[PDB]
Amino acid sequence: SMQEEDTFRELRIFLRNVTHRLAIDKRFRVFTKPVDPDEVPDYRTVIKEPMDLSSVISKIDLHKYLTVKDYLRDIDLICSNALEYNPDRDPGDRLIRHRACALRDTAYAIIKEELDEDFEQLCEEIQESR
Ligand SMILES: O=C(c1ccco1)N1CCN(C(=O)C2CC2)CC1
Ligand SMILES: O=C(c1ccco1)N1CCN(C(=O)C2CC2)CC1
Repeated sequence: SMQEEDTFRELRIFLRNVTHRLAIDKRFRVFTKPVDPDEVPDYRTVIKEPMDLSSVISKIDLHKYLTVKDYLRDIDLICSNALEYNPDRDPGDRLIRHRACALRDTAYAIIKEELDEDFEQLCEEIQESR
């Protein structure tokens, strides 16, 4: 229905706003673009499904997310990739992991405060019906 297409349009507006607020935070600059294969040629041998905030924007506009649960799976993948590739005790790995955990926690906190639970439940029930 037109009413259901309006629901998914409102979801996309919400997701673009959250993603922009993450992408302008100086702590999260390292997560804004894909890892450069020329600088880190080993990255794509270890990390099987790369993800970053520019790719998340592209996926919103492709209509890949029908629920906020769909979106948070990709935020969780950005974080888990960083914890997997950078697991060591040295300061450079520890700084990346602290920033990855802060990206995940900040996304969840914005969504807890600003996403209505009944709006998310409506999105889930339309998705289930298709
Ligand atoms: O090895 C490097 C690197 C980049 C330039 C020179 O070395 N990196 C940084 C980028 N990496 C990430 O995991 C970023 C968190 C997304 C992988 C580690
Ligand atoms: O579906 C929702 C939601 C957000 C706002 C209204 O409904 N979310 C957030 C809360 N979630 C968590 O896993 C919490 C970290 C434990 C699951 C996805």
